[PDB]
Amino acid sequence: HHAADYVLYKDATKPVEDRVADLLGRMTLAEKIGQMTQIERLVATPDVLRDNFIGSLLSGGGSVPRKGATAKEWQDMVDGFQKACMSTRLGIPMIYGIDAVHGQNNVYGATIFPHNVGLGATRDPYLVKRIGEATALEVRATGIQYAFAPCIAVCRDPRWGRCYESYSEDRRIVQSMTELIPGLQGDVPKDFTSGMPFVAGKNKVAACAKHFVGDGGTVDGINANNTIINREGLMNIHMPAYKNAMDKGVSTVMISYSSWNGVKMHANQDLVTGYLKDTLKFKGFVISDWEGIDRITTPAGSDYSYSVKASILAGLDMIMVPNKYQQFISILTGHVNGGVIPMSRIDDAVTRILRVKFTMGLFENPYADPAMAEQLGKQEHRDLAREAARKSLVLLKNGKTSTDAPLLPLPKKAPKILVAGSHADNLGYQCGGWTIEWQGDTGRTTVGTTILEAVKAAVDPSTVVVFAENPDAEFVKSGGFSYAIVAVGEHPYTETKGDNLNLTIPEPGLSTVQAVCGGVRCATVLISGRPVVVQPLLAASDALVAAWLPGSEGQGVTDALFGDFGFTGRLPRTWFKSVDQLPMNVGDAHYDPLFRLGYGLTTNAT
Ligand SMILES: *[C@@H]1O[C@H](CO)[C@@H](O)[C@H](O)[C@H]1NC(C)=O
Ligand SMILES: *[C@@H]1O[C@H](CO)[C@@H](O)[C@H](O)[C@H]1NC(C)=O
Ligand SMILES: *[C@@H]1O[C@H](CO)[C@@H](O)[C@H](O)[C@H]1NC(C)=O
Ligand SMILES: OC[C@H]1O[C@@H](O)[C@H](F)[C@@H](O)[C@@H]1O
Repeated sequence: HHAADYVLYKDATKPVEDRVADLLGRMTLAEKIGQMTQIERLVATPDVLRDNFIGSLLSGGGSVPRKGATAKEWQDMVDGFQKACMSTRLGIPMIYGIDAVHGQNNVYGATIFPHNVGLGATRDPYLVKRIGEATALEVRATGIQYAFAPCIAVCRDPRWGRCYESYSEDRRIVQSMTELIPGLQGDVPKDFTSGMPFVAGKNKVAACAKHFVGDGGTVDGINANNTIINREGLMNIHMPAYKNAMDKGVSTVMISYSSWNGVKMHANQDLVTGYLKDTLKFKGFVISDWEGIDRITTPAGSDYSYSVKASILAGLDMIMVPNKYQQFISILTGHVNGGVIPMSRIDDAVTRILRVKFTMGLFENPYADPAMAEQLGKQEHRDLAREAARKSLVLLKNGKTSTDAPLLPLPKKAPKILVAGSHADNLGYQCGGWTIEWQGDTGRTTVGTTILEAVKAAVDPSTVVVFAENPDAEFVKSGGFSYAIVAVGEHPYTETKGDNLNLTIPEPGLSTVQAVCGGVRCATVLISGRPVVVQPLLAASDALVAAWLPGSEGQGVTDALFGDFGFTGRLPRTWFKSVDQLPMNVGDAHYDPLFRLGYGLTTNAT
């Protein structure tokens, strides 16, 4: 279809499948394995991208061009890498991925949304769609086309360090929140065939259902460990949301570090090829996790040859190396040249990768749009995160006896109030992990509103707001306070660092609650990624709110404290009485919760 130097794969009017086949039929082995290789920006250069025909780049947690970088600095970095890839013989654009898992969260000034557990408390899949939408805009603001989200793990033990990344211990809630997918990628058209990848265009991003499969089912919640459960329970608990994801066109699927009955997911052909691809009819690409093929062996990385063989034969398409690309490429080349991995396997991987790239428009818009930069941190997105933060809150107690005046909602006018605790004025703590750094961080790490700031923005001008982080009991009794808001809880964590067998909050936490509440009527705001031992905090407190990890918009918290909106959130997980009970889920026989799944007190707006 027309000029003398026409190449069908470069013709935007042709069907994706015809373009895929046209390009694939031209490619060398090197160009093919290149597509299959994803590297960290930290190791990427223009020569490395060109010479190794690299298919993808990522930023892992905290992998940024510099601290504080602007949206434009990110666009320019990504476009630099693209320009190198576009200069190869075939000019195949790279796809750049990132963990945008509660907003565009590695980026300074990005809207930071509540983490997933809190979103589950909302029971509002439309709200989660809208968060998808806004996250896609903020990702494309930085020139990035691919988000490693949603995590559709079904966390079955809150001792897991990634429990906050699971919407619920109930798979039906997880299923309902796969609406993140069409928010990120766009709605699929009415005809659509379940399992096909989809992205609407340059203002949307490819998504990633992760981590396949049973990541939330591991023994004692140990991260990346073994999930022991028969097929029927794998398929009833851990798998269903993957089928919802196929029905909504999710473009990619990332594999878990975890094992199922002792078989590493990254080496599981039966599940990745037999089930995901051949039964669910998934046609997008399957990506490993970070050195996930290295971790097939024990010790990790002790037979990289076998890691390559086992993963690629299992059905993985794209490998998140992410650093030792030269070794990956050489090993896989040798396996193909030796007949150990057939060309049909390579060609299937490359067909899928290319399918997603063409489908999403990447050959038509390889470069960033500078007019999108101003989407970062936009107020309309902050307003959405604020609504989500408010909706996520679960009111656990609102009075010590059933005859007390309900403490919440608090009045905005009072002569003097106290805001206290390690989490009252600490933006990093209220965002949790995967915020600016991989592990998150402490303090004013990004743009946002702390609980303290939100208080001061909410109250009547005559109300004097005193902050003390850790006041003693005399300070409070002498202070002339009408009431106090005290916020305490978990520190940021991510992945295996967050695995915790005791689930007791760090001190001082309880001691400040006790000191404050012993002097004046108090509302305690508990910031956590999961249920934690709570009976001592409850016994001290007039009211207590589970606020989860509500993100940058701390005014969502005070919107409910001061009665601008009623409390509506409901527990999306079981609250245990003791960690010796665990695992314990809505359903077992020994089901003896402190608060059952679905519990939450309400208030009315004033
Ligand atoms: C689970 O963790 C244990 C104890 O740390 C370790 O020895 C074992 O290899 C892990 N198993 C898997 C399958 O990851
Ligand atoms: C419980 O576990 C955590 C994290 O693994 C540890 O840091 C903490 O000190 C423990 N708490 C107690 C009271 O032993
Ligand atoms: C809130 O409004 C509901 C719905 O009408 C009402 O029945 C409930 O008891 C109210 N509670 C308070 C404290 O106003
Ligand atoms: O374990 C080290 C690395 O692990 C990944 O899961 C993160 F995304 C990285 O940025 C991090 O530094």
